[PDB]
Amino acid sequence: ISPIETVPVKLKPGMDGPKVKQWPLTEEKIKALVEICTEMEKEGKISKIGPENPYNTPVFAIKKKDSTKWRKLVDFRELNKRTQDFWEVQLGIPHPAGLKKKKSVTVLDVGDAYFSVPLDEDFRKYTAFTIPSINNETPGIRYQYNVLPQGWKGSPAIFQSSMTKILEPFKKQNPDIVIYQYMDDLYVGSDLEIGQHRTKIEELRQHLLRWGLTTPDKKHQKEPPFLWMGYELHPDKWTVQPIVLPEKDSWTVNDIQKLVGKLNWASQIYPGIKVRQLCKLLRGTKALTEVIPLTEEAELELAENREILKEPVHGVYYDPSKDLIAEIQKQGQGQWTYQIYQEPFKNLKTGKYARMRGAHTNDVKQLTEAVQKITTESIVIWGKTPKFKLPIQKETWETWWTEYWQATWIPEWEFVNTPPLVKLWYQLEKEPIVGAETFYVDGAGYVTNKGRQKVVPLTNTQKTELQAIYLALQDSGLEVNIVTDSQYALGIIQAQPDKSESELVNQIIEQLIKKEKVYLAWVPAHK
Amino acid sequence: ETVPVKLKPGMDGPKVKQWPLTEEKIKALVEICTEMEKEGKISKIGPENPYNTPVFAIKKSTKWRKLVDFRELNKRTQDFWEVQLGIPHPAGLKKKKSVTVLDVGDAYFSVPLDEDFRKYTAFTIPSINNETPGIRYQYNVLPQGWKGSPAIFQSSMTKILEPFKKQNPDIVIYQYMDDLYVGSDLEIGQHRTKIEELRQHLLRWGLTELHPDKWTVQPIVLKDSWTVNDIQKLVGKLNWASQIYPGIKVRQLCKLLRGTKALTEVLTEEAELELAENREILKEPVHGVYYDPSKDLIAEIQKQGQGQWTYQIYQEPFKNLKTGKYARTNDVKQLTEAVQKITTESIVIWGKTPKFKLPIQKETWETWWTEYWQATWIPEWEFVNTPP
Ligand SMILES: N#Cc1ccc2c(Oc3ccccc3OCCn3ccc(=S)[nH]c3=O)cccc2c1
Repeated sequence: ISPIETVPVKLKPGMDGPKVKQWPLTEEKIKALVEICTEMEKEGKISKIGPENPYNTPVFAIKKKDSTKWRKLVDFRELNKRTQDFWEVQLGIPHPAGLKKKKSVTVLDVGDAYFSVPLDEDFRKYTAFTIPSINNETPGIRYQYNVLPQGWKGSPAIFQSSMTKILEPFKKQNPDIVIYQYMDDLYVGSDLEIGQHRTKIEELRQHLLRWGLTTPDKKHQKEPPFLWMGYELHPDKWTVQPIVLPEKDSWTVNDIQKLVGKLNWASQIYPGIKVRQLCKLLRGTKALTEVIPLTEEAELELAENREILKEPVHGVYYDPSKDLIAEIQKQGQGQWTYQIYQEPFKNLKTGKYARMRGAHTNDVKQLTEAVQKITTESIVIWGKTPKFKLPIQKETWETWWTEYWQATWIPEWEFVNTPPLVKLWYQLEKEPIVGAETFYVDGAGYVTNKGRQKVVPLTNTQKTELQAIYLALQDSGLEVNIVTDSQYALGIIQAQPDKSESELVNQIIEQLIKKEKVYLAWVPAHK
Repeated sequence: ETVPVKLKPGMDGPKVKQWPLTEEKIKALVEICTEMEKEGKISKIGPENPYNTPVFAIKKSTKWRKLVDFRELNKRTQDFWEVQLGIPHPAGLKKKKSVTVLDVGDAYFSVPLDEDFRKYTAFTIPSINNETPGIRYQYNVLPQGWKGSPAIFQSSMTKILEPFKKQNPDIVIYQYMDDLYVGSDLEIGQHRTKIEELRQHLLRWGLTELHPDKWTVQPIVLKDSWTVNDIQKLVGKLNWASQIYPGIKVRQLCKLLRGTKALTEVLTEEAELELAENREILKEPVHGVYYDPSKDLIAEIQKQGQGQWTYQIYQEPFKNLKTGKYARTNDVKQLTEAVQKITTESIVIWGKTPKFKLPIQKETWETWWTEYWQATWIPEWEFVNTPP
């Protein structure tokens, strides 16, 4: 408390301190509030202030959780708005996969920490609250916060900085002990045997006590397994908390949102979770009371998902010496399940790469994006890119890489043999074919060097051109050379979408999946 | 004595977020920053300072170095500085025979910095798996890579380079963001000797090879077989270049196509003078393009494949100021080296460093530019690409 230094805090430039009027309260509320405030003043958390200070933040009395007693909550929206923006506390929880196995791990939750770390003298004035007096006889009793208030914008950042400053000398003196910190709690882990570990944790508690932060007793400390942010941290395995899917017959939009969230959360350890059809249902904006029927495809998806969730799965903590290995599998169209395992059949983390909504791309391009996403998440969690294992053949990758127009790279990878195998369905040639029927199209007919012609009744109202490009394929034969008036059709065909999202692309692909040589060129519109 | 440094009126400082980095890079950054703090160049900051600026570690040599991405703070200050304190650009550097970049980034680690401006230069070293909050820092000495550093150190640089420039009037020296450009029309060996002399000069005063003449604009070329496909290709390219050059017309060649025909054929109507003459209309470089001092340079990189990359620097579209063809290893590496060469040529020709329309995708460049970067400056690249 006393040794903990004060961080300079000031209001935003050009803004005055909060000034709010307190509304009258009930007689039991005011008596409970004055009792609690007097107890705090005895403890020194708050100090009475004179009438010269015009800053006031309203107070509200709420029944304590499962308690008839009326705890005190002070609103801080105004002062939060009028405060210098502090550095945000890190919003990403540590992933249990990146943790390294240690012989003993203890959970130390610092008690009443925001009331232990003090506050700046200049800023103490604005954090003033008034406890009203009945019958309007007196203005009331005023108080101010000598210590970090709760609900304030800067409480997490200031407390985190103070905790780091306090813990630094202990980390310097003992380097083996690793101390994670998330929210208030301190998570301590050492490779020492339990006999020395209990002594070291007692030493840490004494250090925090001499710096004024209370810690739980030895008996009260939790014992494994630990439940933390939906993760069940066993000694040698980590699993997600038991996930039960709703059996509700009629699903509302909010129910679908919860189901998709639970399935996505379960995907991190459970392999083979598919949520794409449910997300397709969810894309239509609707009221939370709106009831959307379950398509047969979505019902199949939910059936296979609930079948997958029936089995239990576990993950394994990271061991630094061995190298990470990541494997991608294409479960279906637009779904790619990726697994990250140091050793075979011991998965650190499973996941899925959902296809971009409303995007049709070549499966090799989707594979490249999945590889990039794996690289990013691996960097964030472990700090090293994995050695990938991908379905695509090296020759197919080289062909698409050299022909494609962007810059695409993939880290070190090898070829694992498994169905399905991702390959370019049609390799358009970039040179013409002699002795083949030269072919002209227009948005739809076939105008030919042989002399055949045709006409399509264009709707009075470009698809007919795509129809013509399709109509070109079946009319010509095995060896075809076509030219196109518009660049759009050439771009669509050159992107080589094996996605087969639309019916016209479907028929084009079905036609040219067997044609041995099809060369398309673009000839400008002739004036 | 500290000089007053002020942000442009009504603008807040940097608040950008750090992109997560590899464990080896984090370790190298931590050790470098700890050593610098012990020397006194950087000092710790608490949570009262929201401002942030990314940190990346590059390797130039087995010693890691730190590149601090000061693009936003530069946007907010160098504009204020350029009018207040500027660096002129010698026009003779482009005509010099040999030009050398000698890094003088160690000067700015001595002279102090304004107390009020110290807070806007804050950087964090990230941690793996969110184990601990990053060790935040601030710069107490002049930053490296911030365009106000040469402006502040200009007086010292002039007083340190005056004797050498007086001794050698032919040498042209120009400074841009921790880089000194030394140009000499002398032969290459004499240039090496002069650069060694300048390095010894700087070292004794407590201060610690591209060829511009060879560069020239790229010619553009535009059918004895008269293959109908080649005639279609020529009419397409001529219709494309119609915007760039007003002279070229493809009407007669269009008549040569004459509609429906078979693809492979062996024919010239009114001869083919048009092909030759339009080749002439192209051989002469574009006319009517002049540098505009108050506009941004944007460079488009186009991937022609086969280890080839064509770039076009242009103030206004369809009026190129310079066209080239870089010829080269992964595609990300090729793009990195292409960007570096393009902007170094831009620096030696005109003052500015171009904005880039990179062909690569956003997250891939974000992930893989740091490994292959080897230059102190950082251009304002645009990840998104226009399909070429
Ligand atoms: N509730 C809660 C809770 C408890 C401990 C956590 C945690 O502990 C470590 C702390 C420091 C180093 C390694 C750690 O963990 C290694 C792996 N590990 C994990 C568990 C067990 S019982 N044993 C073991 O070795 C790190 C992060 C979050 C934590 C949350």
